[PDB]
Amino acid sequence: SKGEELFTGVVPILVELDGDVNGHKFSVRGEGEGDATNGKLTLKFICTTGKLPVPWPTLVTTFVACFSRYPDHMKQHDFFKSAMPEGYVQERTISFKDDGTYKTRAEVKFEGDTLVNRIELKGIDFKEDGNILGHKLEYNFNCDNVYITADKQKNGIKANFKIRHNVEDGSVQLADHYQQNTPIGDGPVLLPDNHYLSVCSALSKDPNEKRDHMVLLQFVTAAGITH
Repeated sequence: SKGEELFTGVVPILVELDGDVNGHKFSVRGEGEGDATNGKLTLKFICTTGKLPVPWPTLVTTFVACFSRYPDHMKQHDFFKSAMPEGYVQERTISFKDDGTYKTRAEVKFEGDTLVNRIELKGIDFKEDGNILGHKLEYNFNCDNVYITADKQKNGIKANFKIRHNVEDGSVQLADHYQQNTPIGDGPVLLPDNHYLSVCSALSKDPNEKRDHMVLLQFVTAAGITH
C-alpha cells in the first residue's frame, strides 16, 4: 500500500477530454489541484474547441475519486489511492432519461507528479432540441451519495447512481450513471467493503475568462463503515 502516500499534500491535476456527441467533436482541458487530506478538489475547465455543445453540468461527474477523504478507520477501503501511481480505468454509461447516452472511458493515473484524468466521451442518440443539445439545464449542482461496492470478479469497484439536473422549466432531467473501475497495473489493490462517498459540487464562472468554461469546487468524504 504505497499509493495513499502520494496524496498527503496538495497534488496538481490535469484533465483532458475528447468528446463526440451526435457528431459534435469537442475538447476540454482542465487544470487545478487536489487535497485528499481535506477531501477538496478545485478545477477550472476550458472548452478548447470553442462553444461546448452540451451543458457543463452534464460533464461534472466525468471530469478523480482518489481525492476523497477516507477517514482513519476506513483506510483499508480506499481502492482509488491503492491503484496509484499506475492508476485505474474509470468507465461509465450515463443514460439521460428520455434522451441520449454518454459512454466514457477514462484513465486516472500519475504522469510525473501530476494526477491526470484523460477521458474519451461518446454521446449517441441525443434529441437535437432536447434538454442536453438544446442547453436547457440550469448552471448548478447538488450534493449526492455514491455507493461503492467491490467487484471481486474484475479486481475493481462498481457504482451506480442517479444525478438530477434541474431544467429551465422547473422539471428535472435524470442522468442514470453506471460505473466500473479497474486497476491499470498488476500490483495489489484494496477491494472495499460496501460504503459510500458523500459528494458536494459547486459550479461557478471566472469573471475574467472569455472562453467557454466552468469552475468546479468539489468536496468528497467516504462514509458508512462502522467501528
